[PDB]
Amino acid sequence: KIPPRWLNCPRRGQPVAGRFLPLKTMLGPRYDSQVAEENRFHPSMLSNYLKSLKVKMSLLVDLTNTSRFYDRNDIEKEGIKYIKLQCKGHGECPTTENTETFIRLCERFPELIGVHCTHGFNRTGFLICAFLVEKMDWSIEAAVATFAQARPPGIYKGDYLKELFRRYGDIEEAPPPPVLPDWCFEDED
Ligand SMILES: [Mg+2]
Repeated sequence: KIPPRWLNCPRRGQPVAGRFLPLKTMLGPRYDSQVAEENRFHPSMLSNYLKSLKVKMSLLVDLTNTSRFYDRNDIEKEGIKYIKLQCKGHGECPTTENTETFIRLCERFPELIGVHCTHGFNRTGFLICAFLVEKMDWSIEAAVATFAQARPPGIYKGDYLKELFRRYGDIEEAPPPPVLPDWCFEDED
């Protein structure tokens, strides 16, 4: 079954720090019977969009911990490096080891780096913000606020925002999660 709350979720955010492109997961043709034409997001749609702008993606980081959504060969056949980066499960935010893995990988790679989880907000924003602070010397306040504007409403799990502030700023200054837009729950019933 297609993931819940995916049909209404924007396919991509604006690029962050001129380097990262936040995305929801693509869904290959295997799901076309569950997804109307106007809502599809096959891997070909992403590479065709980049080609239309004469932009290359150097690497696509998949944070979903699954191979059921789409075929990684649809990305690699276009010359984009593909990495499946396993993140801590059980709803927990990425560990320090996961953030180090992410940083080690992205620092080797102008071209964009695509980053996606299932929906493109929490694991995706967490790792992008961690990279911006540890490698690009941004403040965590700036990283979180920029991700929220680029991919609204940004990270929305309160524990993720608190853990970023614990690692990189003052935990007492962590913002509460944003109020969510009405599209988030259109499919609940
Ligand atoms: Mg195919």
